[PDB]
Amino acid sequence: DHVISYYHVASDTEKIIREGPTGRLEEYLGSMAKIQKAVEYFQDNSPDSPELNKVKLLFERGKESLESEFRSLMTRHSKVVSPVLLLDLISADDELEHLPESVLRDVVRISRWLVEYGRNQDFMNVYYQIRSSQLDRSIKGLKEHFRKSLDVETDAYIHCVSAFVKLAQSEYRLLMEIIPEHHQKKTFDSLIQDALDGLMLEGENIVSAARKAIIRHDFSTVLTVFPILRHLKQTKPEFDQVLQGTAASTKNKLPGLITSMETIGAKALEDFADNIKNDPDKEYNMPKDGTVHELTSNAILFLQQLLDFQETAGAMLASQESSEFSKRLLSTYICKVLGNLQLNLLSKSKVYEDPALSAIFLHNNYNYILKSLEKSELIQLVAVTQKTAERSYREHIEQQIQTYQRSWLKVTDYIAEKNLPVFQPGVKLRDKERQMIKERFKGFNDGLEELCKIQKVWAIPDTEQRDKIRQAQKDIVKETYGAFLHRYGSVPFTKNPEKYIKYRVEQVGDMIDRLFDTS
Repeated sequence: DHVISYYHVASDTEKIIREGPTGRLEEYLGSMAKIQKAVEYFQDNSPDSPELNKVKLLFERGKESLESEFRSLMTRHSKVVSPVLLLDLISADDELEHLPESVLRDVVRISRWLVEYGRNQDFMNVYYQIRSSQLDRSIKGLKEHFRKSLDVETDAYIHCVSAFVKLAQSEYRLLMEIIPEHHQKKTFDSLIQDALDGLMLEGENIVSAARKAIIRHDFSTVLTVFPILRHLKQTKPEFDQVLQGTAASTKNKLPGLITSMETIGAKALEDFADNIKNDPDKEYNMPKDGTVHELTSNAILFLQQLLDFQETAGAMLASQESSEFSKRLLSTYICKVLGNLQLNLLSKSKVYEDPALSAIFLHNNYNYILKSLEKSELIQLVAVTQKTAERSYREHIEQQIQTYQRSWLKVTDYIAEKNLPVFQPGVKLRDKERQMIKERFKGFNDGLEELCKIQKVWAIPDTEQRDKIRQAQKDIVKETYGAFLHRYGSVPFTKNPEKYIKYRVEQVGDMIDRLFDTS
């Protein structure tokens, strides 16, 4: 005769139902079941009656309390993951208690209950909103950690990207326990939106920073795009995995950033190729002493850095158009910068009025370059498309030296065979013979002094080359002058020897050795 017990359900359960389920979910659901038993009794035995409405409302109140309890439990227990813990999770690279085991049991229970007795799935939205907030916070917290402990920002961005992958993986597991099958993908997609957007936004700010650095012609704050781009491409496979099942507009976000990064990268290499090509070839930025030019050193360094990220650089250029393909493209690009550099130096060398200085300038810069493609693996990158490149630089260097040597012809022409009498008489120097000898000593002496005055400034940084050039010139000038001095210095041609014979063969060689050495 337990049919009378239904008419007491409402009074007996009002209290507990009103007090809420906190800390006693099972007990609460037992009362909810008692109430639902009354609802079924009255609906199937006394519809549209007062008792029926009263229990139906208590049930509705109970349902609302359970919804609130779901939120409150998630709010109170969803925590941000610590910076140190994130770094360890990454350092490890694994498959993490988000909620006390008791809280998890409850939220799962409430979720399953709301699923079959609830009118809507709004608690699911409440779920992805709380988890989303902590996910985003965990990632930004990791960033603030690095900035707390340049190469820093780049490092922090890299770990934040991998952190997002780990935590998104983490969330998916937890979501699977609480969210019903059919709503899992959607709810998860919504959950990761903010942390993901925050990751994409940060990536775009880095792209934007690069762009501005490029405009300021700063190409260092641009190489930091290479490590990042490389990481994004490396991580993409894990990204696609955790994002499978989400919207197309979600799976496309990472790729979007990658294209943005590759684009600002190509733009960086291209704008640099062109800067080198268009660098001012006017007097103002031309070393008065014809030594290595800043443009050469800058070009060389910048190319050294690319070695650190060949595949990244190669794939980058490639993507604006296979491993061998990007390799050749990279080589091509490198040769282009060099060709640009060499073509620019030529135009620059035309600034000097003295062709021998132009030659020295070209010698110093081609040498520097040819000795830089041997200090790094660059020559092996250039060789890919420029077989004989190394040989070519050597030949150009040699030719420039020969052009330099032309500056001495004005001096040596005075005492060369072609400027001397065919016969070497000795019967008695007649007035003409003597004037001829005078004329030649004076021409040689004036020329030697003139040249040494002008060329002492000139520089040849590579001491090894400076010595070979000096040597070569001494052998040449010493020999001719010696012969000349022996044959005509001995004979009596004037009552003023010191006036015409001013230098001993050795002394000439000393004047030569003092060349190309600022003091």
